[PDB]
Amino acid sequence: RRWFHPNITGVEAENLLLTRGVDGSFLARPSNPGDFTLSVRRNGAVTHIKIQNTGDYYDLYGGEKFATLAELVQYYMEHIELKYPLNCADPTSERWFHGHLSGKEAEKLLTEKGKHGSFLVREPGDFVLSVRTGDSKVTHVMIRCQELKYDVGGGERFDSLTDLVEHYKKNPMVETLGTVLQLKQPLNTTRINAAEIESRVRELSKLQGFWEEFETLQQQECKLLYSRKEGQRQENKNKNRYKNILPFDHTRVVLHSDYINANIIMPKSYIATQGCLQNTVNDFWRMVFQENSRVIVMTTKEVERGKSKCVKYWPDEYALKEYGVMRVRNVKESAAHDYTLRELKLSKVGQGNTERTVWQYHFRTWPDHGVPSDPGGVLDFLEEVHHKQESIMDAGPVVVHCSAGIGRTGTFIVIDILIDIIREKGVDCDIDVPKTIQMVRSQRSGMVQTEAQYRFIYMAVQHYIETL
Ligand SMILES: Cc1ccc(-c2cc(C(=O)O)c3c(-c4ccc(Br)cc4)n[nH]c3n2)cc1
Repeated sequence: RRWFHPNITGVEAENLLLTRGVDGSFLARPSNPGDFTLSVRRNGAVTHIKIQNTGDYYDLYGGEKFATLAELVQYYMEHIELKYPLNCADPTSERWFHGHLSGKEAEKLLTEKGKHGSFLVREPGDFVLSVRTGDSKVTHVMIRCQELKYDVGGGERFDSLTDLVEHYKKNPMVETLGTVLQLKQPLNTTRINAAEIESRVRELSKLQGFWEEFETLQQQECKLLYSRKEGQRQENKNKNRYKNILPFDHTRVVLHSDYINANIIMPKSYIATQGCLQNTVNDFWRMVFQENSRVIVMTTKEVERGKSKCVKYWPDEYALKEYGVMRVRNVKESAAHDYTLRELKLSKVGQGNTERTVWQYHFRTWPDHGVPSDPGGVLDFLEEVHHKQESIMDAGPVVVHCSAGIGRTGTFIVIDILIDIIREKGVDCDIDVPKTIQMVRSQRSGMVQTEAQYRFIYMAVQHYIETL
């Protein structure tokens, strides 16, 4: 993911491309903060293409809609031509990069938070590689910066700290008396005690800290390019709301004709899916039935800004409808402040004994762009959803959806995952927001789409602990 330059300007981007690149060279950078710019070289000139993400997907101007920036780049490199990634040397979005950090502070961190193989890189004008080894000690390796090249006092001179770190991860530096300086995993600084979330939110709100943590998580997306072949099949093309936002094959819900754009999320399980299309309503009810799901979480209006986000897949109040082999009666609608509850009865046509109640929780007040200013409404809604799921003996995974089923869906599921760890293990437990997002993202592409949702997840977890 070296093509992503987090701290450069358009002018700097143009100079890089016209001097260090050729025609077909490109890079992506953050813009209007929240937006992104694909800066490409074509015929000795630079084109700047806009990428928008209000929380649902990456929308490339003159292109398609994508689950991740890595996925957008992989597509255009396998299909203006995107030929040569212009590499970034800047290590700010690296998990191990701590910058302004002292030898005592680094030793504190490796001693408490660290285990064997834990390492970090901190900053005169030179850098330090601090490693923990044992079962233990901490070793400090000097990193000379000479003419914008990095070295450990001898051997190879690297173009960036990244190339240095990667090199010494594969071939570890061996101390004269046997000890191999293994770089096994970055120091896990994002793992915190739940009860101290407020202190971390304060530090993250300083000069922002939330932007560095999120982009460091975004940098790990290139490790999640799992196959999405079933979704690409000719027979399955129009079963997708967005042609390029597909389910991973290894986690997709298989229907026992077997396709739905949905994925099982294992942290109580979830099904992360898209908003129904006219032609997938019957596939949605087959899935709910088969999975034995008793709760559905809808986090979108049917129509937002004049565009259909999800078709009406449920009958009107008191009405009975058949959707293929599946039968649904809307028993009762209950309208709360932020949401509407719909009590549905699902059964197989021709089998009276298969009947079960499906509680549909429709959140109706989420803003068209961005996230709610306060998490109270979302938390209260999640609490009710949790209590319903809990009261139902042997219930299947909770179905969660919005439009593409990755942004608002991912956000709701992750909050639910974190507030659940707290429920079980109590206020004195460890929680790691990006480790949780990364674990959910390996089960469905681009789960949690923006920095605004990322910050909202932190605000949600903080507000839950405050009222505990
Ligand atoms: C100065 C400074 C600021 C922020 C960080 C930092 C550290 C980590 C980390 O590895 O603990 C991560 C992560 C993360 C965590 C686990 C997994 Br699996 C995937 C991503 N995401 N964002 C992060 N930011 C480090 C130094």
